[PDB]
Amino acid sequence: NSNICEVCNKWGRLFCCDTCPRSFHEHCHIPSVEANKNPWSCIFCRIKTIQERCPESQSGHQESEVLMRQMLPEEQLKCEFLLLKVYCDSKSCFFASEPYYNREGSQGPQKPMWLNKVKTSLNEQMYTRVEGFVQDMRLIFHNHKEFYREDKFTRLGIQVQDIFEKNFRNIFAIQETS
Ligand SMILES: [Zn+2]
Ligand SMILES: [Zn+2]
Ligand SMILES: [Zn+2]
Repeated sequence: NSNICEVCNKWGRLFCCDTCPRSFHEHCHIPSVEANKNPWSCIFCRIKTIQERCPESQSGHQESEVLMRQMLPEEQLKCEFLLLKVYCDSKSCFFASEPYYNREGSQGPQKPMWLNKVKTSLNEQMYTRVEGFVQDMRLIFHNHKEFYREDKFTRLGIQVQDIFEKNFRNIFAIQETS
């Protein structure tokens, strides 16, 4: 196994996957690394199994169909994995915890949103469709772009949204387009 967390790239108290060489801090893995279970398989491994069991699940899909899917166990997992792929980028730090808004010439968003809030919402099974999860993720970046206006810091929101969107297209096998 690797000697650093796959998500945050630090050493520490690491749990090792049994079916691949990745390792995780307990609360870096999503869902949080399960108490017992030997062997244990990480989210990466679980997602690869879904694909292998249903190879056709990689054929292209329309986003509108994906968003309307109910949050059954496989869709729950895919959203957890997509959330985790965002936290894998170090720039996710800016969007992880609850924000506050006091900048001359801007007003804060009507509906603040942050990664740890989405993480809790997933854990508590608060989303009934993929659309709920995707809307909250996209709201994070949209709030950031609107608030920061012409400050160059707006770019961090574009950057992390691009990581989200690429991974959304991969994980949910969205049909490729120009
Ligand atoms: Zn970690
Ligand atoms: Zn694994
Ligand atoms: Zn099949």
